[PDB]
This record gives sequence, structure tokens and C-alpha cells, in this order.
Amino acid sequence: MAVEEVIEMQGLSLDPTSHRVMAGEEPLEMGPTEFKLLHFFMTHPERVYSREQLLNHVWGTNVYVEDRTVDVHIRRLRKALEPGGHDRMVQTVRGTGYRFSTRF
DNA sequence: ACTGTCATAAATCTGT
DNA sequence: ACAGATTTATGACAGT
Repeated sequence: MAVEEVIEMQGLSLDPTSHRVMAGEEPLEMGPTEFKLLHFFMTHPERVYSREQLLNHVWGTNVYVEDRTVDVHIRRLRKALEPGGHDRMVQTVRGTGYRFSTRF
């Protein structure tokens, strides 16, 4: 089928059709760049991504900003998932980039 | 209201 | 153990 389908993993559920993020069946709220970065991470758990890979996928290939736009948006995404208990999935690889994980 | 940039603090790696 | 160089986290502000 071509209709989109909800992703539910480790108590966190994201619906691409409704643009709706919920943790433990209680909603969380975020902007659309934050949602797209979260959608990219939840479709790719257990892989390391540099700020360049995140820029080409989420912001766009021919779109231009500094690398440290990613750092501020990572803080905004963690701040958003923090009262939902799910900031700790979003992990940091020093000197390279970031990684998303179920636990470890 | 949402995203991009800068400033300062904390954290990491290597050399002595 | 401490200092210097490089990276990352956080808070405030501007532009559109």
C-alpha cells in the first residue's frame, strides 16, 4: 500500500500522516524541522550520522546553513522529548555526529 | 510563531 | 594533574 503507517517503538509513537508524536499515548509537541529529523532518526535506529548527512537528508542537498544549525535543532528535539522521557535515545558521537538508539 | 547565528560553559584528547 | 586546542551543550536574539 501507499498510505502512510505509524511507527511505534519503546513507548514512543509517531504518525507521519497526522504529524503526531505521542509518548505512552500522551502527545508531545514540536515544529516541522524537528518532526522531520525525528522521522529520519526513528526510520534509522542504530546508525551514526554526521551533521553533513543530517543536512542532506533533513534540511536538503541544495539548502545552505552552518553545521551548528544541527546542534541547536538537536537541543530543540531533546527539549521536546524530555518531558516525554525519550530525550536519552538521541545520543552524541564526539568528533563525528549523532546516533539514535532504543536503549544502548 | 519557526528557523538560523553568536556567546559563553562544559567536555574530550594529547603532551609534559 | 593542568593547560592548550577542538567539539558539543545551552541561552538569548535576529530575520523572515
